[PDB]
Amino acid sequence: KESAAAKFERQHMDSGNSASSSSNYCNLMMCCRKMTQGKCKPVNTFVHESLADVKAVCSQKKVTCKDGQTNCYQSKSTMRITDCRETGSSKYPNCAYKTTQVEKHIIVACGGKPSVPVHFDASV
Amino acid sequence: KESAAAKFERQHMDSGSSSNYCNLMMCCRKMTQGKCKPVNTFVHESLADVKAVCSQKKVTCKDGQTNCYQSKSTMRITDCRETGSSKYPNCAYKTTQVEKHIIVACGGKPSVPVHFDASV
Repeated sequence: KESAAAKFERQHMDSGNSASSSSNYCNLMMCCRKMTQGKCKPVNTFVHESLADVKAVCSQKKVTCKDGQTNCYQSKSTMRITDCRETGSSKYPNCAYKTTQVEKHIIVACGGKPSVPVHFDASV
Repeated sequence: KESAAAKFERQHMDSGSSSNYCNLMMCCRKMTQGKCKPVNTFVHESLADVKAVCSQKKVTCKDGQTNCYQSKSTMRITDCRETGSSKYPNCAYKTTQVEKHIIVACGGKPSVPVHFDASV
């Protein structure tokens, strides 16, 4: 049972986050996308291109995954992505991340039928 | 079960700013599950300052209860309101940052904020 006091803090308190969206993007997104539950996911990449363009990567340059598997593909062009990396002061449940925006080629593993992205491998 | 494709979308896709704050925070703080919460307010002062309000100006709550207190000074808050085109599960909010007095209900022992009544 969530106590009234705990409920109040969850619904109405935001003292920790900086008012700059440029800086708090990862903190908020990592939390919204459930990657801070139980443990703070160390690193994560978000892609800002269209879903169609990311799915199109599955029929582009074939490359070997970092884990030795062979269903990885590299994007023909760079894509706008955001790197979220856990900071030194991060400590679950207080997960903290540094947000970094860059434009790189991405490598994703594809699977299923039709073949779609199922794993983000890397950015080059 | 979440499919592999759905998992990729949840963990890595964000197709297409501070005006996006409410959309993300409301999601993060789990207030967009089951239905979209129409309105919500986030306080950006330290927890210690908000708790202190419980021993400041005593007022009547909007619902008629009498355990409400108002902050002696303004506080930085963010107002979140469903936009004209919000519709669960696709909740959408308008972010508005302002400085206003807050009114909260206090309860429990020690007496702490347990409900956000309004801002003025």
